[PDB]
Amino acid sequence: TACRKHELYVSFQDLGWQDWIIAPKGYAANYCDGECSFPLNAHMNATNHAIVQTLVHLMNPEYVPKPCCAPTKLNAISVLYFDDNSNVILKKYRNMVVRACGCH
Amino acid sequence: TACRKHELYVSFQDLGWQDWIIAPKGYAANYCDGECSFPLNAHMNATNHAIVQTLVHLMNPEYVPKPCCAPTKLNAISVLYFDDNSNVILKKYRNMVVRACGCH
Ligand SMILES: *[C@@H]1O[C@H](CO)[C@@H](O[C@@H]2O[C@H](CO)[C@@H](O)[C@H](O)[C@H]2NC(C)=O)[C@H](O)[C@H]1NC(C)=O
Ligand SMILES: *[C@@H]1O[C@H](CO)[C@@H](O)[C@H](O)[C@H]1NC(C)=O
Repeated sequence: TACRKHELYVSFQDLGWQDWIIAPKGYAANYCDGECSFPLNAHMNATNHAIVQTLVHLMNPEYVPKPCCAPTKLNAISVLYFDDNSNVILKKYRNMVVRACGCH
Repeated sequence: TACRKHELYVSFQDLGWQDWIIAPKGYAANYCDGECSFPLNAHMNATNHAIVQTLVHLMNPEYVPKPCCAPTKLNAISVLYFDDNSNVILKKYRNMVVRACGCH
């Protein structure tokens, strides 16, 4: 139940890109989920702010929430698509895949 | 209800660090709160992944969650403190003050 990367597959049909695209038909976009709480490492899975916010939340849970599980590393995906002039284009889409999660 | 920066003043005395922390006696540590949903405001600086995730969540709310409202721009603060051996240390702690929030 800790802050971690979960598997998620996105087909290009879900984006309505299916008719445009040749390869791939989808990709593993993945997602960050989990409770953000101690232990926390400021050189691994948390920021200094996230450590301080966890402390404030423990003292006053009413008004300040816990930090949240978000990406630390994102990868690009390369897509091969057709255009109207029947050109074959290779486009790199940055910040598209989740590699590692952390508390922010 | 939308993702934004909320003001929060962190005083070291309520944290219980007043003895060993010389300067400052507190600081404006702010926090991120709110829903990451469409419309995604340009200030959010949402990644391509966050956009896809808010879209995937809208189709299957059951399994895939909304992306995180987290800090996009942090500031460092200098802390003057007493070491465990009574030495006076002047450390710059990075990622300490939230300047701006966003979705990822
Ligand atoms: C942040 O990273 C640390 C270690 O780098 C993770 O530490 C583990 O915490 C879990 C939960 O208590 C335990 O199973 C292990 O005993 C811990 N290892 C160490 C070396 O302390 C920690 O879970 C991570 N935090 C989050 C929110 O993901
Ligand atoms: C800035 O704003 C938009 C829309 O929310 C986003 O898609 C883009 O990636 C952001 N740019 C940077 C440089 O963070």
